[PDB]
Amino acid sequence: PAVRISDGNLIIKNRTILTGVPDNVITTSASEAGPVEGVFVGAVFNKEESKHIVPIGTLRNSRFMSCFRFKLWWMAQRMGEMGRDIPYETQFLLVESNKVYTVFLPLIEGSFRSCLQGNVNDEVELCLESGDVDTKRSSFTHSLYIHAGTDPFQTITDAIRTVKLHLNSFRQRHEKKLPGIVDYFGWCTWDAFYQEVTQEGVEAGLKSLAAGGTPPKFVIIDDGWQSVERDASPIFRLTGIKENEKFKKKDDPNVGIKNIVKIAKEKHGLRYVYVWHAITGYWGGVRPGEEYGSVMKYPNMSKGVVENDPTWKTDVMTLQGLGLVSPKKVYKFYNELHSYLADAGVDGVKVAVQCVLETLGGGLGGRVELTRQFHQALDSSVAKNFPDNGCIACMSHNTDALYCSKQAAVIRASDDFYPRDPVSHTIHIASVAYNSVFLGEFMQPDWDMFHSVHPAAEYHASARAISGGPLYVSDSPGKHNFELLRKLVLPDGSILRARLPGRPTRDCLFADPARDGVSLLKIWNMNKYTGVLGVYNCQGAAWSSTERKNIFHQTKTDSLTGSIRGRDVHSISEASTDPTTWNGDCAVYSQSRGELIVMPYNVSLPVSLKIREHEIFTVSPISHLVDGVSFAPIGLVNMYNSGGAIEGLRYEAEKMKVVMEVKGCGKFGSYSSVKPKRCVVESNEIAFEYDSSSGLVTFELDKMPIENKRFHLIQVEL
Ligand SMILES: OC[C@H]1O[C@H](OC[C@@H]2O[C@H](O[C@]3(CO)O[C@H](CO)[C@H](O)[C@@H]3O)[C@H](O)[C@@H](O)[C@@H]2O)[C@@H](O)[C@H](O)[C@@H]1O
Repeated sequence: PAVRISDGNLIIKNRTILTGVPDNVITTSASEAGPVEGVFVGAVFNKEESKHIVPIGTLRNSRFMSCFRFKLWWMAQRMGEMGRDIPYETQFLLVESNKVYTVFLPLIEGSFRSCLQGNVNDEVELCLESGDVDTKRSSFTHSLYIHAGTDPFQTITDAIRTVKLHLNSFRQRHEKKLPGIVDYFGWCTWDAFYQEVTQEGVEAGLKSLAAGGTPPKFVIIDDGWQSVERDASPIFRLTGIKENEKFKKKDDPNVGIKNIVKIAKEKHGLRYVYVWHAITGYWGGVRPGEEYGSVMKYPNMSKGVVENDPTWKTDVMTLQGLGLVSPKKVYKFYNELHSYLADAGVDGVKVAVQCVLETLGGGLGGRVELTRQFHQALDSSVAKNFPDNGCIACMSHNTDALYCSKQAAVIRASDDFYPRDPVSHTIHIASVAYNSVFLGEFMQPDWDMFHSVHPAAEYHASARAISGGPLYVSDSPGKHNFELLRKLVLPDGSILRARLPGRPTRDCLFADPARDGVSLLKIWNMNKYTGVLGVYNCQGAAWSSTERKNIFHQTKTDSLTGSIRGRDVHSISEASTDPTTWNGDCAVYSQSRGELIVMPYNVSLPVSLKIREHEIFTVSPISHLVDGVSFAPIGLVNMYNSGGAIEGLRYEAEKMKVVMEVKGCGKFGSYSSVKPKRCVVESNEIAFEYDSSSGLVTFELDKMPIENKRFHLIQVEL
């Protein structure tokens, strides 16, 4: 077929990937769909137990990259050559045999959830768990899926499709409705006030940002608005669905969060208002009580999580427990909550603490069946009450939840932005890129909030710009960098969102740019008519396998050199108006240096960077109109994702004309191999500059497109 087991070996296009597959491991190419290009894998065991480890075979001398849970809530990256290097809790694994790429998807099957892990003998072990000592099983047929192909990202997509067609319990990213917040700049209260947020806090924040010319059009009222109590650092539990004191106008206390929602929308011009809540109500769940059938439960410890995060064994939540709402009443709980919120004008929720459900499998059906039931009810309640699909999933990097991700369309792709922890910044940019390789198959990644005023602001902000996801800050009011923010946000609060999850280049997939001391991390994305490439140095910090937390670690040179090729933007062909006849030549524009460079296909351009430095490049395919006349739009050169502005593009070779639809305002740049005769913006000739040495054509779009008539129409005549 292409992937087979014969002898005791796993073979993929005649390369031996695994040796010593034990005889009880069985393959099958049947879903109901039904023949299938890769292979499903499970095993038969002697006894009917609620857990199994089972070697799959022995990995040696094949580069792999993995996404593995280093906390319960979150994944990050790990590269190796050998089985022993594969961490506990590995949820996805990609393997390069050297040309050919292979993906391993441990899956949910019935009431069980797989992940991978390695042992010291270099075996890849599958780990099946029901997370409920009463749900037990002896055989498994479809608990890992393996599939190969020649394009690493296409390989991943095809494999997720195939898993989707087996399970029918989720939708791929591209098939879900994104909520409208992804198109606008936002503000999150969380880093501004933490749990001490108030409604006066909210207003001040929306005011200062609008003052500086970059207005948020959404806001996330983060953890802090809910009514909660300790029992009587002890844990808080939800006492009501309605807002605490800080969100009732100080005058008519019967008016609640409706007040701040109105202030934000009518007074400060926001389109969307989102609020935070745990999947379980609050951190300690809901106060035990017959209303929602709430009952104290204690997180069960699974071996792999505890192995990577030892501190989870003594977390507030583990030791003090949570009031878990009953599955029978969980819809009721979310509907009552969300109906209150929505009928107050709230458009969406940011749903945190999602992974706990896996630990509360209790006597309730297990990790998979309880995660399902809660997610089914959350969705129903979201589709009823926030029907722009206003769900942001946070702290949910388990396959329990990803494989029943049917509706929700936006996922935080890492652990939090930490303004005060200097260790975190490089790790953030790496965890976000690597997890988006796999998380972006399901939901649109969210690179999380950041500070415009921070030593690492431009580092974080460039990443946000090229992430594909919502762009927001969590600034405290008045502490803003609007020179910075205008590179991301147009006068009306819109952004230049790229189309895909921001991901590492083919080049970077198997080299760990946090740990190897040698490579720069290159992130790629696409717009309609350009690509875009971020280059970062994210070296010298990472999750330690020994210390089991984020540490700094030693780094040899200060400055690393890599290189950039147009083809590093993996899908750059899609931006060409004529892919059949395109030679591969790209206009590359260094957004930070201000320089335009023509890059023939093949040709490299070196890039040097110290730790925490970055460079963003817009990559536009060059169109050859006639011999000597070549063109490629850049977009808005003083914005990070400059190419996000070009909504339309057409070449008229017969008349020597480029016609463009450009959104936004500010300086517009293009590469032209000859000086233009004219540039025209809405039927009016305009002033432009040309640098004959580089090709750079430049003029000013002075104002936002007028109307109600969304784009500037620009003709360039050559
Ligand atoms: O609480 C609001 C915040 O929750 C989401 O997750 C934060 C999570 O909490 C843990 O971080 C710490 C540990 O003490 O708890 C608070 C956050 O409540 C601190 O900021 C600490 O860093 C945990 O270690 C984290 O891994 C976890 O992400 C977060 O996604 C949202 O930002 C939300 O505002």
